[PDB]
Amino acid sequence: MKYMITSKGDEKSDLLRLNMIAGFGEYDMEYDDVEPEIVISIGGDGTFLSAFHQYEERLDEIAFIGIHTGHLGFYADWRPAEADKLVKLLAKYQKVSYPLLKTTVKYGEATYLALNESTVKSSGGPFVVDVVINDIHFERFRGDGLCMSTPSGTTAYNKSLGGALMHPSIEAMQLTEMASINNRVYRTIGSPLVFPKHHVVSLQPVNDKDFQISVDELSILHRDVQEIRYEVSAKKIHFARFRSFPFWRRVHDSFIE
Amino acid sequence: MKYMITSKGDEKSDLLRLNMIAGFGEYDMEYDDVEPEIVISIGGDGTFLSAFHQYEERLDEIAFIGIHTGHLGFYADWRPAEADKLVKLLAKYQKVSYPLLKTTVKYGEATYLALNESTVKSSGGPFVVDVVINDIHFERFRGDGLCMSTPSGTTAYNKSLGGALMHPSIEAMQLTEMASINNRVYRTIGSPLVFPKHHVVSLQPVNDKDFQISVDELSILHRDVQEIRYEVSAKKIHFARFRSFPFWRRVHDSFIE
Amino acid sequence: MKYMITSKGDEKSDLLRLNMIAGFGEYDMEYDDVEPEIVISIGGDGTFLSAFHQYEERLDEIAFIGIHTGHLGFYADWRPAEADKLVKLLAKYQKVSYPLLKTTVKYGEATYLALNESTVKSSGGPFVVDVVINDIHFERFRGDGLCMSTPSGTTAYNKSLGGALMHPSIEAMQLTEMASINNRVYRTIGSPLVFPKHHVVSLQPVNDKDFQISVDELSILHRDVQEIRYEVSAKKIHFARFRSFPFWRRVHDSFIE
Amino acid sequence: MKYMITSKGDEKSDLLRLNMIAGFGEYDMEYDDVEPEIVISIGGDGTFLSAFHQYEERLDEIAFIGIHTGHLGFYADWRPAEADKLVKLLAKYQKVSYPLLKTTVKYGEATYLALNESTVKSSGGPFVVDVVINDIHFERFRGDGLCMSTPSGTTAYNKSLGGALMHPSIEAMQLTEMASINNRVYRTIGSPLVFPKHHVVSLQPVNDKDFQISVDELSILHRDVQEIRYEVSAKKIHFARFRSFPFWRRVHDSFIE
Ligand SMILES: NC[C@H]1O[C@@H](n2cnc3c(N)ncnc32)[C@H](O)[C@@H]1O
Ligand SMILES: NC[C@H]1O[C@@H](n2cnc3c(N)ncnc32)[C@H](O)[C@@H]1O
Ligand SMILES: NC[C@H]1O[C@@H](n2cnc3c(N)ncnc32)[C@H](O)[C@@H]1O
Ligand SMILES: NC[C@H]1O[C@@H](n2cnc3c(N)ncnc32)[C@H](O)[C@@H]1O
Repeated sequence: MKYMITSKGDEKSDLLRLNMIAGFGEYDMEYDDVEPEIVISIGGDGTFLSAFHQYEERLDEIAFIGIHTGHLGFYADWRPAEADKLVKLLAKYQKVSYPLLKTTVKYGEATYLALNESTVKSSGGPFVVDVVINDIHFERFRGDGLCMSTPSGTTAYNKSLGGALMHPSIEAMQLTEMASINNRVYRTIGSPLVFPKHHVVSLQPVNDKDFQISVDELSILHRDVQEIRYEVSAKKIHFARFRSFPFWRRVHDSFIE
Repeated sequence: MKYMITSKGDEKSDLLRLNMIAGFGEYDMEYDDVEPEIVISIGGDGTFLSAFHQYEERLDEIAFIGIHTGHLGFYADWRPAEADKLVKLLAKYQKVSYPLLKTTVKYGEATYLALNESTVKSSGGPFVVDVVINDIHFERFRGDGLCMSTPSGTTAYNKSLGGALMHPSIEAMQLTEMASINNRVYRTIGSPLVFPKHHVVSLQPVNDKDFQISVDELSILHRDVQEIRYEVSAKKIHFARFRSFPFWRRVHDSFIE
Repeated sequence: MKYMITSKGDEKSDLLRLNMIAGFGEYDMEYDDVEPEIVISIGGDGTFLSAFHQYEERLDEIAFIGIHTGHLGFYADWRPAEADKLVKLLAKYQKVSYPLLKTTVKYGEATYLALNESTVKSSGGPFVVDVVINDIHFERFRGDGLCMSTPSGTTAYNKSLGGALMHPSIEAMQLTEMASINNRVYRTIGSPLVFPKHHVVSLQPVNDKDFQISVDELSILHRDVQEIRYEVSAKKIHFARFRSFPFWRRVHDSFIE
Repeated sequence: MKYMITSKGDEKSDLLRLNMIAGFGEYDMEYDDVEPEIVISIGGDGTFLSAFHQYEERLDEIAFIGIHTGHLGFYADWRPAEADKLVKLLAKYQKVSYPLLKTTVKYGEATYLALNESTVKSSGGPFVVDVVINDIHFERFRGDGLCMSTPSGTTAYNKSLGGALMHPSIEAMQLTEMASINNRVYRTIGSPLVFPKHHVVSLQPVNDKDFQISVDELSILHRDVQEIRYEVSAKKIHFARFRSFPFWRRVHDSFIE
């Protein structure tokens, strides 16, 4: 098949990349970074995220696989010394799909896909937005911001905000808070919220209408924002898996020992 | 159909019960607390939980409905003044099903069903158990205890422990911690964990083998425990719904205003 | 004595201000916003903070007092209807002093005073700084930022970050975290830290050297930062108190009912 | 001086004890476990706590020192290999004092001292008590229980409950919550509270009057309880220190690396 390889750009990763290409040359694998079926990322989860966003247009045609030159990542879960074993099995593997988050921003409209999360903060503060779930006004949020995470993203930013870790087989999204003000006056739920497919969470401005919005590593200031809509994407990311590496096992290795 | 009515036992609830029965007498509704198809609970969520456990043997034949004489509950979501409207619609409604938690306790075996959660604490402390997910040892927990919650239960005990609130349409279970010790020596994940169907969480003793185990309001001391197994039950609870009362709307009314 | 009055600037507060001045005219109270002994703030805690910073140069010569035209504040603790009673007692009161936080920023030096807190975030992220206590390297922080709060400030930003509320009679400062990354790799204490007088907390850059630093409402981007030093200030703020309004009672009224 | 030595009771500690005694025999140090001036604990913090409670009657006459045969403790901060160096310096050192917590229990009265904390839970639940600070009703607590920690105790149970770590030079006490219920109905402060000297926190029963009360390792069920009073003790514990081992350095070694 057609394949491409992105690299963290450090000496370690660039040289490992040139080796897999050479090993791939010993097969009928046409390198093609235009319309690849196999996308290999060498570096960290940050490198993988970039690889994902480079090709978010052809997710249903691509099977991703990540190699970590540094510490064990959640997407880059295969060790550098397994490279030669990878180049073989990719030539002759089953696919694993994770849910994605669809974010829509309306002005006075733009959509994005996130593998980890999409967050919202204010350009200077204070940050005030009304939270609306399925058209029902749920709360008015006062604080630093909000984070909407995918299943696979719960181990990332979501985790640092006190959110729960959920298995990627669960088609859902999770909203956590950032330093929410809670008075006898102002009131937020406090707890993280987990939404199923087809549930629409909408954030609506109260005073200011400029927000610092991010999707994964991308962080854009958006002006004249009228609404921000979160919902579990219809599109899914496909991973090529050559071995059994259980999510909970990945969680254990990352956080426990 | 056959129906039965349990009451919190206070003057308010007992008299509301006698009225619905009388109103039910004006129809072809045979009162039968042996094999009822309709189980009505009048009181609070505590009354409802009892009603559920009285008939956990015939869940697939019963449609539950709760009336709250006190404050708005999550299971007892219908106001007392709607009683007469209830007795009518029940005579001629669609069913809503929530996931349940199956708990298994092995000795040197007993199973239970929970509508809210099952917890584990130690009889005198210290509490130490090994946590095993799908046969893989995940962590060794040191602290006060652990809580495994259903979707509908996340608004209860789970919530006070920092757990996330998840929609009851999601077939899953959530594990939270109780005052976990975290040293450079001892290590727990800290974050709540959300498991999908068919995932098995097993708790295994390290030193002591006696534990205070609860399922909902039931709290039993269990001796010579070898293992405690948690997994999303195959059985589901069925609610009779005569109106639209969205879960998130119930959450808003309960915690926000 | 000499006195001055600042106002939130809304119709309510401006008119209450003109009334107290007039009532003050019936006494020997020279209005002087250059070298006042009595500084009265009418509005909210935000108005009070501004009043404090307008005169942070003569704290030992000023006795502050706040009136809240909106909701009960912690510094603006006196109701609008008590204005006439205030103008009287100020003419003929005991002083209450709260500890302040001294922040020092060195380049390749500037000091500030805070009544609530001083925070540090990164200009674009990621935020990485080494935390050094009394010259001993304590940890390397990875996350969104850090907050150092005064005793009276613990009810503010500090509170939303999970920090503890401490009585203002305690000469100390408290450091809380903002979404700290905690891996098997990266490690922070997680818990808030409370330092006594004469303890010096120093934040030192690791990669980037530009930080968004705030003291109370003031938020300045600082470039080429070498060090940020936190320590309990030698200066204290003085309040004029005409009645008994216990801190814990203020906390109760603000957060409980 | 007179001295005594308690041991964890394991082979390691018992043999280290017999060695220090022998080394002490080479000096004019009369072993006396009745009225010792020097109390040495060999084991862990648990052993030290026991040593403290064995002699809580003569705290102002005793200087404690702890040796850890296992992992680094906060009270047992001296390594086993430093034993011979200890026996020398104790013969010819300065004292360090930490604040203690005084707990009073009234019936229809008994006092205790705690080095770490005193907690309150219910015998079967539910746990409901009114919290009263300096005679002012602050809140009505609904949940699992409450914990009142000393400065040195904040690194213990207090820490697992989300409490802040405070320096032992600060004469104060800190109250944290255990799984508190927070509805639109029931309301607790949520945040930990830090009280200075002379502040009295009183817990008063609402329905049940039986509570599981602990002070450090001691856990007693108390019946017919009318009130539980917490306040910073007038008594302090005295440590013999032969080197400089900063509290924050102890915290770093224990939790960071
Ligand atoms: N490389 C981009 C990734 O960095 C993660 N991130 C950003 N801020 C974070 C934070 N404060 N804690 C944990 N993860 C964080 C966040 O998950 C984002 O997708
Ligand atoms: N009536 C029994 C119900 O009481 C709930 N519960 C017990 N302890 C709790 C607690 N500490 N916080 C919130 N909910 C709690 C818990 O959800 C259980 O199912
Ligand atoms: N008027 C300025 C004051 O606003 C407070 N503040 C800022 N962000 C906050 C936040 N996210 N939560 C609670 N308080 C906050 C913070 O205490 C600052 O001193
Ligand atoms: N040896 C007795 C000591 O054990 C500590 N402790 C009890 N439960 C704990 C817990 N759940 N987490 C951390 N520390 C705990 C608590 O500090 C007590 O003083």
